Amino acid sequence: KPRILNSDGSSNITRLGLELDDHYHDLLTVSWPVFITLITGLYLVTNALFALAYLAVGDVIENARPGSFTDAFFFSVQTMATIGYGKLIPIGPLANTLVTLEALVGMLGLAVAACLIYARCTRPTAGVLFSSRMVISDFEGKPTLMMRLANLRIEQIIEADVHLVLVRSEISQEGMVFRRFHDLTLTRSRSPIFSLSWTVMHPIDHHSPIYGETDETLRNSHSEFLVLFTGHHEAFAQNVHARHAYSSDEIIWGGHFVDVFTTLPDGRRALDLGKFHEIAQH
Amino acid sequence: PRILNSDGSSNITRLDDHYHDLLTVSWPVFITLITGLYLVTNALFALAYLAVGDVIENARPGSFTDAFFFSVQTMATIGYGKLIPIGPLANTLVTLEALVGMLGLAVAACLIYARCTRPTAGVLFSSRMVISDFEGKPTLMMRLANLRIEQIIEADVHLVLVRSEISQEGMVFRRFHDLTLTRSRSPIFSLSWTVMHPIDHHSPIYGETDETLRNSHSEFLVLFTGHHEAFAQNVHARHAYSSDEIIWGGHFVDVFTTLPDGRRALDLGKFHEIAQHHH
Amino acid sequence: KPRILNSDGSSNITRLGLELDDHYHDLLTVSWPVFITLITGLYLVTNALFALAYLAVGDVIENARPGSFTDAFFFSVQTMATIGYGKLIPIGPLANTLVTLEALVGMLGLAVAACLIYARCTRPTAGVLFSSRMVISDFEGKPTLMMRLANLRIEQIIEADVHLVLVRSEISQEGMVFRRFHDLTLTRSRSPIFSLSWTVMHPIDHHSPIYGETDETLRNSHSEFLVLFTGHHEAFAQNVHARHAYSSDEIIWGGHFVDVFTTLPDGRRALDLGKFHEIAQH
Amino acid sequence: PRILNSDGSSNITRLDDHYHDLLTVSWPVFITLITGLYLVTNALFALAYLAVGDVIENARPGSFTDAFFFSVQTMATIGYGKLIPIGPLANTLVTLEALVGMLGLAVAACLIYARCTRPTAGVLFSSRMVISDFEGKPTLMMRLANLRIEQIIEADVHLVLVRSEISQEGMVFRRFHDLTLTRSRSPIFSLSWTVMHPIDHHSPIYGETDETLRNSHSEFLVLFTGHHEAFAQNVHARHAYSSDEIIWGGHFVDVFTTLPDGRRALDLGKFHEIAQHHH
Ligand SMILES: [K+]
Ligand SMILES: [K+]
Ligand SMILES: [K+]
Repeated sequence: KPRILNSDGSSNITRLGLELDDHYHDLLTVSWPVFITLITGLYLVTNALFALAYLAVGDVIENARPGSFTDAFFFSVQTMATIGYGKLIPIGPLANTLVTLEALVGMLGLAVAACLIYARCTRPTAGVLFSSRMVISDFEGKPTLMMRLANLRIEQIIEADVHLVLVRSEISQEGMVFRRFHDLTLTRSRSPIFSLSWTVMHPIDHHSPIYGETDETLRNSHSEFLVLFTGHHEAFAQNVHARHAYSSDEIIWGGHFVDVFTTLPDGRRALDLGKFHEIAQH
Repeated sequence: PRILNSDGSSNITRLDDHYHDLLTVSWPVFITLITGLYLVTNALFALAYLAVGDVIENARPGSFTDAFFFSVQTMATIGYGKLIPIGPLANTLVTLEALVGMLGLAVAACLIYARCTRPTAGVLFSSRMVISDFEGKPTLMMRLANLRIEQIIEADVHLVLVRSEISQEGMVFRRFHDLTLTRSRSPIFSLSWTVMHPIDHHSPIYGETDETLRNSHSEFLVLFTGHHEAFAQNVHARHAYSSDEIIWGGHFVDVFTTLPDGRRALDLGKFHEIAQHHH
Repeated sequence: KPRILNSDGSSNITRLGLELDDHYHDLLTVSWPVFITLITGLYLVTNALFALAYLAVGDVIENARPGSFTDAFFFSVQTMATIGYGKLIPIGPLANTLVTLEALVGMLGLAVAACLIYARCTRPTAGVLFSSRMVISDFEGKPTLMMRLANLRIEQIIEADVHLVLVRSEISQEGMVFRRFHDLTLTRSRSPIFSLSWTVMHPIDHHSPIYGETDETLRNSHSEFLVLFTGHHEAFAQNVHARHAYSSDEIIWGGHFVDVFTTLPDGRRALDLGKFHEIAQH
Repeated sequence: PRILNSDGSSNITRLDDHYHDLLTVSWPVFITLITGLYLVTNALFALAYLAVGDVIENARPGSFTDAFFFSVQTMATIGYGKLIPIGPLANTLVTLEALVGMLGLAVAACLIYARCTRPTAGVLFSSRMVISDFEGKPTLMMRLANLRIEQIIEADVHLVLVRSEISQEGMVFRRFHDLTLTRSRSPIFSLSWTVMHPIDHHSPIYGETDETLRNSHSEFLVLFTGHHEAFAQNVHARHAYSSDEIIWGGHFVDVFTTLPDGRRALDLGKFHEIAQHHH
């Protein structure tokens, strides 16, 4: 039984034409060492280009060796960074018109760097933990499939949403083995304030694709369970999310999630995450 | 005589707002405005020093050229040292010009940032819709795919039927009918997604045919939204179709093939292709 | 009949204790001339304070008249703005330790200014026009209350929401004249793409507080109709909104909104907003 | 033995993450980290010039003090002129130190901005709830008010009943019941808003009394959200109550009085006051 979705929810599927006009997407998605290099490489090339302009207009930099690329590059660097030490200064109106434009490039050039830097950083992780496996035990009468979610950080999550999806290959009346996504109704699909742990539950009633399906049936149909958390974290005043996927083998039947809440020796209620993935039997 | 273009924009010809206009203009036009505003502010500040003292050291007195380039180095905080202010009159404007170039840069980064953090959704739409039997019932279909490795969270498609009809009150107009999709929200959208509208009793296309849709100038509007993982931002895309854009009895070719190694790939070359009859 | 809500939707109601710890709210809400002044005044006071520190540590500025506040202020200004002309320079380690901290103040001080500037600006107006008055005419059988909304800008609005609310004073079983807000169901409460004009409609059926209420009844009960538009504008990639309120007198019965769409002499369909507030009779 | 505090935080004691930690720490601790990181970077760059050439002009050779203050003026782009680099070794680090202080400022503005654009909602909650007859039926009530002139758009209140109960499976736990308010969303919230929960057949408080709620350790959680006009940002507030926080048969005193001139005012001094019996 092949697995289509990874444990992180990513679809393990290649796409043709790996193969820049999507630059803004590329700039935000490349790694930080590559991003620092791109800004570094762009910075030296941009200073190397302005240097030639000072050399092409003639020796218009005092205290600069005529025709020396370094002094023009290091006057550009001192002009681009607005250091303006004082030894190397421009001469006449033409050099200053090249300096007044270079400073304009320095102002706008920094802002685009600040923009790219800012947008790359404000991507806060949700900081929520998923249960290693799913369990199906009776709850309030019906047999209920359930998985757990823990908030690792102290700050609470507002408007917490959970979306449990069963992805499974079925056959239609036409007669094709296509992949179909089923929404699994939950006892609770919205938690106003998510502080600690949230045990998501799917009652298996008349309205459930899992109804009447044994352990062998889920495995032989390549059944997988896609999970999506969404909320508004208080720590960032920003929206955060998390995804995860289970397979038919990762569900254990008759399992009972061990109580995460314990009682400390002192006499205060506490939360032990060491028993978050623990499961009991009945 | 089409009301909606294929991109979603309305065909109807429309017969200060500074903040909107700033982000509206193109990137070259935006770069020009900063330059002009930067030069004029430096030109005005040059006329300031010249029109109240003429204290710019190591510079031709009365020459605006030396004053503009001192104002530049002062607003651009270069401070070479050759051109230096003299007396309280120049030092007062130096303090003000500095306060100008600092607030002036912050507004520059503010406008630049707001213009680039408006990312495209990167979603491809089918060039046509198919009306065929899915599990017996005839269902109107159109599919979309993701053109980026990153996934879109909480993806919502909205399919709207735009057509011209006559009310009981005797006035003809154009109403927008919300089509009921089998799935209105996909929690994780990473590859391709086929959107289906079952044509049942409570369906505005129910009873219609190839001709009746065209005769009423029926048009179909699609709206996709979702939280893109690449940008940590809500992205959206739009598309529209007409009656002549539907191919009855069509089926979208399966875009999921298999590589020689054994890897499952997304064949987006067969995304717009549609075979008729049964397949 | 007194009016509680203004035409802009603002509640015309004073609140006690006009009467800073809510500074962040104050900084964003004060007017721009006041905001520029606050940053200006903070800038001079901050440069005047650093100047005294250079004077209190002793004459440690070359080419500066000893004990002169201006030269210390204008060295601070040249140090705060990082101009560094060259005549006025610090002397010894103590002056430079005061300069290395002043530059740190200049970096952080600019960012807070840039932050306040940015947050004050990214408040885009929705750019949507409301109909001057409401009309109640028959539509699809039932008598339907309706008002119009026009998109002034070219860019379309995504996920456009309209919330029509009837605010009215009623009496409960206890016997109190309180204000009550009624949600008026609409034929359409959501427009995926808002390009041009949107005619909101409230059918007056069995589920409507306006049902069985004449013109005289709405006026004698101080009835008002609060309207809220909400959407995601394409021009800003940001959420925009608008509010508005009508009164019982602003509704005209039997009115028929004149068609906003016309036909140009050329032969193309066009949209004339000159007849947006026009109303016909039947 | 209270599970939720009056602010909404859970009482349960909990038994790198750099980006979260940066915004988490207090404002004084945040200012310190920049200073330390700024000094150490200048100290490292000073050791750079000294450890490869010693070319800082007009400075005591081998003295770290003169090198730190040159590195500062170079990273802080002051460029007085007395201390100037000499040769390619210093000019190369000057170019790099400049690239550092420029990327270093941009991350500084990035972290500062993210920390202040997290505004408080500015919403006051009632210190207690009342269960009284509104239009006959007994309705649980709690009200909130806006402490700012600016209005909140699309305001949503969420009232949740937290209590400990036993399942049919014989295990005792704590379930969260969503209370059904008469109004879950207020489009425009500018003054005061009274939230009511009618106790009907489908109500978890139905049949309960003053004692049964306390005996089951019942607690009430409230969550307010909305789009504040002052910040153009979504603000939220939270609050919680216990069984002992309810006053049965109580009524909130009307907060809308009248001024001598004739103006209608919002009397927030009588916001928490509640009269019993009938009023
Ligand atoms: K500078
Ligand atoms: K400088
Ligand atoms: K200098």
